[PDB]
Amino acid sequence: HHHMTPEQREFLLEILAEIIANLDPTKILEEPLRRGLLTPAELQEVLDLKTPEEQAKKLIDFILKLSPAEAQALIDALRAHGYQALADKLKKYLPLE
Repeated sequence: HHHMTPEQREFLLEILAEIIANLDPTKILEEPLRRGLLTPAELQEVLDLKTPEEQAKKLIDFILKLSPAEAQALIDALRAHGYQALADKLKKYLPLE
């Protein structure tokens, strides 16, 4: 991934938490899940037993391993579920091409 500043990290974490507050991220992670980004059980562990902020801190590790097409799929999926602003914010702060 591209270098990230602390402000960028903070924003990316905030956006991931905001997505999680509104929408099960399983729904936007379709393509990366099909491509073995993490197992179903691993994603379940990330999402169970926590606030959206704590989930975001675990989820960011997988977000930063996305390929370019996987990152785009995630952004497209946010838009397809009705979240244009979050898709735009996520695309801005993702340190990926």
